[PDB]
Amino acid sequence: TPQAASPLASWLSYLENLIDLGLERVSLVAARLGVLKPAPFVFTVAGTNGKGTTCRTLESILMAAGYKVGVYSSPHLVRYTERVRVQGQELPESAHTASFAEIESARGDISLTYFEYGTLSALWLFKQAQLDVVILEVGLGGRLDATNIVDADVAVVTSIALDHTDWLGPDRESIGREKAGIFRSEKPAIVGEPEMPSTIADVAQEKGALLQRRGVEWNYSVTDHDWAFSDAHGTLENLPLPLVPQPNAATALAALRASGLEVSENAIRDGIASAILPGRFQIVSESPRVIFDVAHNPHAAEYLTGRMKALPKNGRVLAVIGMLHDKDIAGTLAWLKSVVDDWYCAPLEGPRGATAEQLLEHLGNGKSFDSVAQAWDAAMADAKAEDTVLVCGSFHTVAHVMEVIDARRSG
Ligand SMILES: Nc1ncnc2c1ncn2[C@@H]1O[C@H](COP(=O)(O)OP(=O)(O)O)[C@@H](O)[C@H]1O
Ligand SMILES: [Mg+2]
Ligand SMILES: [Mg+2]
Repeated sequence: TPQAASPLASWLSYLENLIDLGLERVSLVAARLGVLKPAPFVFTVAGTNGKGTTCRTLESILMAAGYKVGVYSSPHLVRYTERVRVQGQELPESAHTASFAEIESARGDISLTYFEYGTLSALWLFKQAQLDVVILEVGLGGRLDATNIVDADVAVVTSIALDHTDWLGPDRESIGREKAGIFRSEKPAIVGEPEMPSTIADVAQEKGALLQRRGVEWNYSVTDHDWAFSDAHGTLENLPLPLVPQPNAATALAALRASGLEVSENAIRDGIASAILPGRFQIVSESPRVIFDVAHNPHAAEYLTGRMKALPKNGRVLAVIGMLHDKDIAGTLAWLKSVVDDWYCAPLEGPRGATAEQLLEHLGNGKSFDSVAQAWDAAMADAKAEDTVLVCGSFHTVAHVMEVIDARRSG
Protein backbone atom coordinates (compact mmCIF):
# COMPACT_ATOMS: atom_id res chain seq x y z
CA THR A 1 0.00 0.00 0.00
CA PRO A 2 1.47 3.32 -1.10
CA GLN A 3 1.59 6.27 1.30
CA ALA A 4 1.43 10.05 0.86
CA ALA A 5 5.20 10.12 0.11
CA SER A 6 5.06 7.40 -2.54
CA PRO A 7 5.51 8.55 -6.13
CA LEU A 8 2.30 9.03 -8.11
CA ALA A 9 3.26 6.16 -10.41
CA SER A 10 3.16 3.78 -7.45
CA TRP A 11 -0.34 5.05 -6.60
CA LEU A 12 -1.79 4.56 -10.09
CA SER A 13 -0.25 1.08 -10.35
CA TYR A 14 -1.77 0.20 -6.96
CA LEU A 15 -5.16 1.62 -8.11
CA GLU A 16 -5.05 -0.33 -11.40
CA ASN A 17 -4.49 -3.72 -9.78
CA LEU A 18 -7.83 -4.06 -7.94
CA ILE A 19 -18.43 -5.29 -5.44
CA ASP A 20 -22.14 -4.30 -5.38
CA LEU A 21 -22.70 -1.57 -7.95
CA GLY A 22 -24.72 1.49 -7.00
CA LEU A 23 -23.23 4.60 -5.38
CA GLU A 24 -23.42 3.50 -1.77
CA ARG A 25 -19.83 2.63 -1.02
CA VAL A 26 -18.44 5.67 -2.80
CA SER A 27 -21.12 7.86 -1.15
CA LEU A 28 -20.21 6.57 2.35
CA VAL A 29 -16.54 7.36 1.87
CA ALA A 30 -17.38 10.79 0.37
CA ALA A 31 -19.52 11.53 3.45
CA ARG A 32 -16.64 10.72 5.82
CA LEU A 33 -14.40 13.04 3.71
CA GLY A 34 -16.98 15.86 3.56
CA VAL A 35 -16.56 16.35 -0.21
CA LEU A 36 -20.19 15.86 -1.34
CA LYS A 37 -20.51 19.56 -2.25
CA PRO A 38 -17.14 20.54 -3.73
CA ALA A 39 -18.04 24.18 -4.35
CA PRO A 40 -20.98 26.58 -3.88
CA PHE A 41 -21.91 26.17 -7.53
CA VAL A 42 -21.57 22.98 -9.55
CA PHE A 43 -22.19 22.19 -13.24
CA THR A 44 -22.34 18.45 -14.07
CA VAL A 45 -21.99 17.52 -17.72
CA ALA A 46 -23.15 14.29 -19.30
CA GLY A 47 -23.59 13.16 -22.90
CA THR A 48 -22.28 10.71 -25.46
CA ASN A 49 -19.90 13.21 -27.09
CA GLY A 50 -18.76 16.77 -26.41
CA LYS A 51 -18.54 16.64 -22.61
CA GLY A 52 -14.88 17.69 -22.47
CA THR A 53 -15.27 20.75 -24.76
CA THR A 54 -18.55 21.93 -23.24
CA CYS A 55 -16.75 21.80 -19.88
CA ARG A 56 -13.74 23.67 -21.33
CA THR A 57 -15.98 26.42 -22.68
CA LEU A 58 -17.71 26.84 -19.39
CA GLU A 59 -14.33 27.02 -17.65
CA SER A 60 -12.98 29.60 -20.14
CA ILE A 61 -15.94 31.90 -19.78
CA LEU A 62 -16.08 31.69 -15.97
CA MET A 63 -12.37 32.38 -15.65
CA ALA A 64 -12.71 35.48 -17.81
CA ALA A 65 -15.62 36.42 -15.59
CA GLY A 66 -13.40 36.28 -12.48
CA TYR A 67 -14.59 33.06 -10.83
CA LYS A 68 -12.19 30.55 -9.24
CA VAL A 69 -12.91 27.40 -11.29
CA GLY A 70 -12.06 23.72 -10.94
CA VAL A 71 -12.61 21.16 -13.71
CA TYR A 72 -12.77 17.33 -13.45
CA SER A 73 -12.13 15.62 -16.77
CA SER A 74 -11.63 12.26 -18.44
CA PRO A 75 -10.06 10.52 -19.90
CA HIS A 76 -6.53 11.95 -20.17
CA LEU A 77 -4.30 12.17 -23.29
CA VAL A 78 -0.82 11.68 -21.77
CA ARG A 79 -0.55 12.25 -18.05
CA TYR A 80 -2.99 11.39 -15.30
CA THR A 81 -2.77 14.93 -13.86
CA GLU A 82 -4.64 16.39 -16.87
CA ARG A 83 -7.80 15.13 -15.12
CA VAL A 84 -7.94 17.85 -12.43
CA ARG A 85 -7.62 21.50 -13.35
CA VAL A 86 -7.80 24.57 -11.04
CA GLN A 87 -7.74 27.97 -12.80
CA GLY A 88 -6.95 26.16 -16.05
CA GLN A 89 -3.83 24.57 -14.57
CA GLU A 90 -2.77 21.15 -13.37
CA LEU A 91 -1.94 20.44 -9.70
CA PRO A 92 1.32 19.13 -8.24
CA GLU A 93 1.77 15.35 -8.30
CA SER A 94 2.29 15.44 -4.53
CA ALA A 95 -1.17 17.01 -4.19
CA HIS A 96 -2.63 13.97 -5.94
CA THR A 97 -0.66 11.48 -3.78
CA ALA A 98 -1.70 13.26 -0.56
CA SER A 99 -5.39 13.08 -1.56
CA PHE A 100 -4.94 9.39 -2.33
CA ALA A 101 -3.50 8.76 1.19
CA GLU A 102 -6.46 10.67 2.65
CA ILE A 103 -8.95 8.54 0.72
CA GLU A 104 -7.07 5.32 1.61
CA SER A 105 -7.31 6.00 5.35
CA ALA A 106 -10.87 7.35 5.20
CA ARG A 107 -12.30 4.32 3.34
CA GLY A 108 -11.57 2.01 6.28
CA ASP A 109 -12.61 -1.46 5.15
CA ILE A 110 -14.83 -0.11 2.35
CA SER A 111 -13.59 -1.06 -1.10
CA LEU A 112 -13.59 1.38 -4.03
CA THR A 113 -12.99 1.10 -7.78
CA TYR A 114 -10.38 3.00 -9.80
CA PHE A 115 -12.83 5.72 -11.01
CA GLU A 116 -14.32 6.02 -7.52
CA TYR A 117 -10.88 6.74 -6.04
CA GLY A 118 -10.04 9.29 -8.75
CA THR A 119 -13.44 10.96 -8.40
CA LEU A 120 -13.16 11.22 -4.60
CA SER A 121 -9.60 12.51 -5.05
CA ALA A 122 -10.76 15.26 -7.45
CA LEU A 123 -13.61 16.19 -5.12
CA TRP A 124 -11.07 16.43 -2.30
CA LEU A 125 -8.55 18.50 -4.28
CA PHE A 126 -11.42 20.89 -5.24
CA LYS A 127 -12.61 21.25 -1.66
CA GLN A 128 -9.09 22.09 -0.44
CA ALA A 129 -8.82 24.77 -3.14
CA GLN A 130 -11.88 26.75 -1.98
CA LEU A 131 -13.44 27.46 -5.39
CA ASP A 132 -16.53 29.37 -6.53
CA VAL A 133 -17.42 26.94 -9.32
CA VAL A 134 -16.70 23.25 -9.94
CA ILE A 135 -17.40 21.59 -13.30
CA LEU A 136 -17.72 17.83 -13.30
CA GLU A 137 -17.48 15.78 -16.49
CA VAL A 138 -19.37 12.50 -16.00
CA GLY A 139 -17.16 9.43 -16.39
CA LEU A 140 -19.75 7.10 -17.96
CA GLY A 141 -23.52 7.47 -18.34
CA GLY A 142 -25.15 9.39 -15.49
CA ARG A 143 -27.38 7.70 -12.86
CA LEU A 144 -24.62 5.36 -11.68
CA ASP A 145 -21.47 7.44 -12.35
CA ALA A 146 -19.38 8.35 -9.29
CA THR A 147 -19.86 12.01 -10.20
CA ASN A 148 -23.59 11.56 -9.44
CA ILE A 149 -23.12 11.49 -5.62
CA VAL A 150 -22.78 15.26 -5.95
CA ASP A 151 -25.98 17.31 -6.55
CA ALA A 152 -25.44 19.60 -9.54
CA ASP A 153 -26.75 23.18 -9.52
CA VAL A 154 -27.07 22.99 -13.31
CA ALA A 155 -27.18 19.60 -15.04
CA VAL A 156 -26.11 19.29 -18.70
CA VAL A 157 -26.68 16.82 -21.55
CA THR A 158 -24.45 17.55 -24.55
CA SER A 159 -25.67 14.96 -27.03
CA ILE A 160 -27.11 11.46 -27.10
CA ALA A 161 -25.95 8.75 -29.50
CA LEU A 162 -24.59 5.23 -29.28
CA ASP A 163 -21.59 4.32 -27.20
CA HIS A 164 -21.18 2.12 -24.07
CA THR A 165 -24.31 0.28 -25.15
CA ASP A 166 -23.04 -2.67 -23.10
CA TRP A 167 -23.56 -0.53 -20.01
CA LEU A 168 -26.27 1.93 -20.98
CA GLY A 169 -28.70 0.05 -23.18
CA PRO A 170 -28.99 -0.64 -26.90
CA ASP A 171 -30.80 2.55 -27.92
CA ARG A 172 -30.96 6.33 -27.59
CA GLU A 173 -33.98 6.08 -25.31
CA SER A 174 -32.28 3.79 -22.78
CA ILE A 175 -29.05 5.82 -23.00
CA GLY A 176 -30.92 9.14 -22.54
CA ARG A 177 -32.65 7.83 -19.40
CA GLU A 178 -29.30 6.93 -17.79
CA LYS A 179 -27.55 10.23 -18.67
CA ALA A 180 -30.50 12.26 -17.32
CA GLY A 181 -29.89 10.68 -13.89
CA ILE A 182 -27.73 13.71 -13.10
CA PHE A 183 -30.88 15.95 -13.14
CA ARG A 184 -32.25 17.44 -9.88
CA SER A 185 -35.50 18.88 -8.52
CA GLU A 186 -35.88 22.57 -9.36
CA LYS A 187 -32.46 22.85 -11.06
CA PRO A 188 -31.99 23.78 -14.72
CA ALA A 189 -31.60 20.68 -16.91
CA ILE A 190 -29.82 21.89 -20.07
CA VAL A 191 -30.18 19.65 -23.11
CA GLY A 192 -27.98 20.50 -26.12
CA GLU A 193 -28.98 17.42 -28.11
CA PRO A 194 -31.28 18.59 -30.95
CA GLU A 195 -33.29 15.32 -31.23
CA MET A 196 -34.07 14.63 -27.59
CA PRO A 197 -35.26 11.10 -26.66
CA SER A 198 -38.56 11.27 -24.73
CA THR A 199 -36.99 9.46 -21.75
CA ILE A 200 -35.04 12.63 -20.98
CA ALA A 201 -38.32 14.57 -20.61
CA ASP A 202 -39.69 11.58 -18.62
CA VAL A 203 -36.78 11.77 -16.17
CA ALA A 204 -37.02 15.56 -15.89
CA GLN A 205 -40.67 15.09 -14.98
CA GLU A 206 -39.97 12.29 -12.48
CA LYS A 207 -37.46 14.57 -10.70
CA GLY A 208 -39.06 18.01 -11.10
CA ALA A 209 -35.97 19.32 -13.00
CA LEU A 210 -36.30 22.52 -15.10
CA LEU A 211 -35.87 21.32 -18.72
CA GLN A 212 -34.40 23.79 -21.16
CA ARG A 213 -33.70 22.33 -24.57
CA ARG A 214 -32.16 23.37 -27.86
CA GLY A 215 -34.93 24.17 -30.36
CA VAL A 216 -37.52 24.95 -27.66
CA GLU A 217 -36.28 27.07 -24.72
CA TRP A 218 -33.08 28.08 -26.53
CA ASN A 219 -31.51 28.12 -29.98
CA TYR A 220 -28.70 29.39 -32.16
CA SER A 221 -27.94 30.36 -35.73
CA VAL A 222 -24.62 30.49 -37.55
CA THR A 223 -22.93 32.39 -40.35
CA ASP A 224 -19.70 31.76 -42.27
CA HIS A 225 -17.90 34.15 -39.96
CA ASP A 226 -19.92 34.36 -36.69
CA TRP A 227 -23.01 33.16 -34.74
CA ALA A 228 -26.01 34.28 -32.72
CA PHE A 229 -27.68 32.85 -29.63
CA SER A 230 -31.20 33.05 -28.17
CA ASP A 231 -33.06 32.02 -25.00
CA ALA A 232 -35.88 33.37 -22.83
CA HIS A 233 -33.55 36.08 -21.51
CA GLY A 234 -32.79 37.67 -24.88
CA THR A 235 -30.21 37.27 -27.64
CA LEU A 236 -26.49 37.60 -28.40
CA GLU A 237 -25.12 38.61 -31.79
CA ASN A 238 -21.85 38.33 -33.68
CA LEU A 239 -20.40 35.67 -31.38
CA PRO A 240 -16.94 34.34 -32.21
CA LEU A 241 -16.90 31.19 -34.33
CA PRO A 242 -15.75 28.53 -31.84
CA LEU A 243 -12.62 26.41 -31.72
CA VAL A 244 -14.64 23.56 -30.17
CA PRO A 245 -17.68 21.98 -31.87
CA GLN A 246 -20.39 24.59 -32.56
CA PRO A 247 -23.22 22.64 -30.84
CA ASN A 248 -21.16 22.38 -27.60
CA ALA A 249 -20.41 26.11 -27.49
CA ALA A 250 -24.16 26.85 -27.74
CA THR A 251 -24.89 24.24 -25.05
CA ALA A 252 -22.31 25.78 -22.66
CA LEU A 253 -23.63 29.28 -23.32
CA ALA A 254 -27.18 28.04 -22.57
CA ALA A 255 -26.08 26.37 -19.31
CA LEU A 256 -24.19 29.52 -18.38
CA ARG A 257 -27.12 31.86 -19.02
CA ALA A 258 -29.43 29.52 -17.10
CA SER A 259 -27.11 29.40 -14.03
CA GLY A 260 -27.79 33.00 -12.96
CA LEU A 261 -24.04 33.48 -12.49
CA GLU A 262 -23.01 37.06 -13.13
CA VAL A 263 -21.09 36.98 -16.41
CA SER A 264 -20.67 39.92 -18.84
CA GLU A 265 -21.13 39.77 -22.62
CA ASN A 266 -17.38 40.44 -23.00
CA ALA A 267 -16.43 37.56 -20.67
CA ILE A 268 -18.65 35.38 -22.84
CA ARG A 269 -16.96 36.53 -26.08
CA ASP A 270 -13.43 36.14 -24.64
CA GLY A 271 -14.18 32.65 -23.25
CA ILE A 272 -15.78 31.33 -26.45
CA ALA A 273 -12.89 32.78 -28.48
CA SER A 274 -10.16 30.99 -26.50
CA ALA A 275 -11.82 27.69 -25.62
CA ILE A 276 -10.02 24.79 -27.26
CA LEU A 277 -8.98 21.20 -26.37
CA PRO A 278 -6.04 19.20 -27.70
CA GLY A 279 -7.26 16.31 -29.87
CA ARG A 280 -10.75 17.74 -30.55
CA PHE A 281 -10.60 18.87 -34.20
CA GLN A 282 -7.24 20.50 -33.58
CA ILE A 283 -5.55 22.11 -36.57
CA VAL A 284 -1.87 21.52 -35.73
CA SER A 285 -0.24 22.90 -38.88
CA GLU A 286 -0.54 23.91 -42.54
CA SER A 287 1.25 22.65 -45.69
CA PRO A 288 0.30 20.06 -45.18
CA ARG A 289 -2.74 20.81 -43.01
CA VAL A 290 -2.46 18.49 -40.01
CA ILE A 291 -5.51 17.63 -37.87
CA PHE A 292 -5.83 15.67 -34.58
CA ASP A 293 -9.29 14.34 -33.67
CA VAL A 294 -9.93 11.56 -31.15
CA ALA A 295 -13.28 10.68 -32.73
CA HIS A 296 -13.82 7.10 -31.51
CA ASN A 297 -17.45 6.29 -32.30
CA PRO A 298 -19.90 6.53 -35.22
CA HIS A 299 -21.57 9.82 -34.03
CA ALA A 300 -18.20 11.63 -33.64
CA ALA A 301 -16.85 10.14 -36.90
CA GLU A 302 -19.96 11.46 -38.69
CA TYR A 303 -19.29 14.88 -37.13
CA LEU A 304 -15.61 14.75 -38.20
CA THR A 305 -16.62 13.78 -41.72
CA GLY A 306 -18.86 16.87 -41.85
CA ARG A 307 -15.94 19.03 -40.67
CA MET A 308 -13.57 17.39 -43.16
CA LYS A 309 -16.01 18.06 -45.99
CA ALA A 310 -16.28 21.73 -45.00
CA LEU A 311 -12.51 22.14 -45.51
CA PRO A 312 -11.31 23.91 -48.65
CA LYS A 313 -11.17 21.92 -51.94
CA ASN A 314 -7.90 20.10 -51.43
CA GLY A 315 -5.56 17.50 -52.69
CA ARG A 316 -5.66 14.26 -50.73
CA VAL A 317 -6.69 13.26 -47.23
CA LEU A 318 -4.23 10.86 -45.60
CA ALA A 319 -5.23 9.28 -42.32
CA VAL A 320 -3.13 7.81 -39.50
CA ILE A 321 -5.32 5.44 -37.48
CA GLY A 322 -5.22 3.29 -34.35
CA MET A 323 -8.31 1.97 -32.53
CA LEU A 324 -9.48 -0.08 -29.56
CA HIS A 325 -11.71 -3.18 -29.91
CA ASP A 326 -14.22 -1.91 -27.32
CA LYS A 327 -15.49 0.66 -29.81
CA ASP A 328 -17.71 0.23 -32.87
CA ILE A 329 -14.83 0.02 -35.33
CA ALA A 330 -16.83 -0.92 -38.40
CA GLY A 331 -19.30 1.90 -37.68
CA THR A 332 -16.61 4.46 -37.08
CA LEU A 333 -14.62 3.55 -40.20
CA ALA A 334 -17.71 3.56 -42.43
CA TRP A 335 -18.06 7.28 -41.90
CA LEU A 336 -14.33 8.07 -42.10
CA LYS A 337 -13.92 6.08 -45.29
CA SER A 338 -16.22 8.58 -47.00
CA VAL A 339 -13.65 11.37 -46.73
CA VAL A 340 -10.28 9.67 -46.34
CA ASP A 341 -8.20 8.97 -49.45
CA ASP A 342 -5.09 7.18 -48.08
CA TRP A 343 -5.01 5.02 -44.91
CA TYR A 344 -1.96 4.37 -42.66
CA CYS A 345 -2.76 1.74 -40.07
CA ALA A 346 -0.99 0.98 -36.84
CA PRO A 347 -1.61 -1.32 -33.90
CA LEU A 348 -2.38 -0.12 -30.38
CA GLU A 349 -0.59 -1.89 -27.52
CA GLY A 350 -2.30 -4.01 -24.91
CA PRO A 351 -5.37 -6.22 -24.62
CA ARG A 352 -8.13 -4.01 -26.06
CA GLY A 353 -6.12 -2.55 -28.95
CA ALA A 354 -6.74 -3.64 -32.53
CA THR A 355 -3.91 -4.72 -34.86
CA ALA A 356 -3.02 -2.87 -38.05
CA GLU A 357 -4.30 -5.91 -39.98
CA GLN A 358 -7.71 -5.85 -38.26
CA LEU A 359 -8.29 -2.19 -39.24
CA LEU A 360 -7.06 -2.93 -42.75
CA GLU A 361 -9.62 -5.64 -43.20
CA HIS A 362 -12.35 -3.04 -42.68
CA LEU A 363 -10.74 -0.52 -44.97
CA GLY A 364 -10.08 -2.61 -48.04
CA ASN A 365 -7.04 -0.46 -48.78
CA GLY A 366 -4.14 1.22 -47.03
CA LYS A 367 -0.77 0.26 -45.54
CA SER A 368 -0.03 -1.29 -42.17
CA PHE A 369 2.83 -0.25 -39.88
CA ASP A 370 4.63 -1.48 -36.75
CA SER A 371 3.61 1.52 -34.62
CA VAL A 372 1.62 4.75 -34.71
CA ALA A 373 4.89 6.68 -35.04
CA GLN A 374 6.02 4.80 -38.18
CA ALA A 375 2.55 5.27 -39.69
CA TRP A 376 2.79 9.01 -38.88
CA ASP A 377 6.25 9.21 -40.41
CA ALA A 378 5.07 7.46 -43.55
CA ALA A 379 2.01 9.74 -43.91
CA MET A 380 4.10 12.89 -43.50
CA ALA A 381 6.69 11.57 -45.97
CA ASP A 382 3.97 11.01 -48.61
CA ALA A 383 1.93 14.14 -47.90
CA LYS A 384 2.10 17.10 -50.30
CA ALA A 385 1.67 20.72 -49.20
CA GLU A 386 -1.90 20.83 -50.54
CA ASP A 387 -2.91 17.69 -48.63
CA THR A 388 -4.40 17.08 -45.17
CA VAL A 389 -3.11 14.50 -42.74
CA LEU A 390 -5.60 13.34 -40.06
CA VAL A 391 -4.56 11.45 -36.88
CA CYS A 392 -7.60 9.74 -35.46
CA GLY A 393 -9.34 6.71 -34.02
CA SER A 394 -8.51 7.02 -30.39
CA PHE A 395 -7.00 9.13 -27.62
CA HIS A 396 -4.04 6.72 -27.71
CA THR A 397 -3.34 7.41 -31.40
CA VAL A 398 -3.42 11.19 -31.07
CA ALA A 399 -1.26 10.96 -27.95
CA HIS A 400 1.38 8.81 -29.64
CA VAL A 401 1.78 11.52 -32.35
CA MET A 402 1.80 14.53 -29.98
CA GLU A 403 4.52 12.83 -27.93
CA VAL A 404 6.68 12.07 -30.94
CA ILE A 405 6.37 15.66 -32.21
CA ASP A 406 7.34 16.94 -28.80
CA ALA A 407 10.36 14.67 -28.32
CA ARG A 408 11.65 15.74 -31.75
CA ARG A 409 11.62 19.39 -30.67
CA SER A 410 14.52 18.26 -28.40
CA GLY A 411 16.57 16.59 -31.18
N1 LIG B 1 -21.86 17.57 -30.45
C1 LIG B 1 -20.93 16.58 -30.92
N2 LIG B 1 -21.46 15.80 -31.91
C2 LIG B 1 -20.82 14.80 -32.54
N3 LIG B 1 -19.57 14.55 -32.18
C3 LIG B 1 -18.96 15.28 -31.21
C4 LIG B 1 -19.59 16.33 -30.53
N4 LIG B 1 -18.62 16.85 -29.60
C5 LIG B 1 -17.50 16.15 -29.74
N5 LIG B 1 -17.66 15.20 -30.69
C6 LIG B 1 -16.61 14.22 -31.08
O1 LIG B 1 -16.18 13.57 -29.91
C7 LIG B 1 -14.74 13.63 -29.81
C8 LIG B 1 -14.34 13.81 -28.37
O2 LIG B 1 -15.10 14.84 -27.79
P1 LIG B 1 -14.96 15.31 -26.29
O3 LIG B 1 -15.09 16.80 -26.35
O4 LIG B 1 -13.72 14.68 -25.69
O5 LIG B 1 -16.35 14.84 -25.74
P2 LIG B 1 -16.41 13.64 -24.63
O6 LIG B 1 -15.69 14.22 -23.41
O7 LIG B 1 -17.84 13.35 -24.30
O8 LIG B 1 -15.67 12.46 -25.20
C9 LIG B 1 -14.38 14.87 -30.67
O9 LIG B 1 -12.97 14.93 -31.01
C10 LIG B 1 -15.34 14.74 -31.83
O10 LIG B 1 -14.74 13.75 -32.71
MG1 LIG C 1 -14.15 13.28 -22.03
MG1 LIG D 1 -17.60 7.92 -23.16
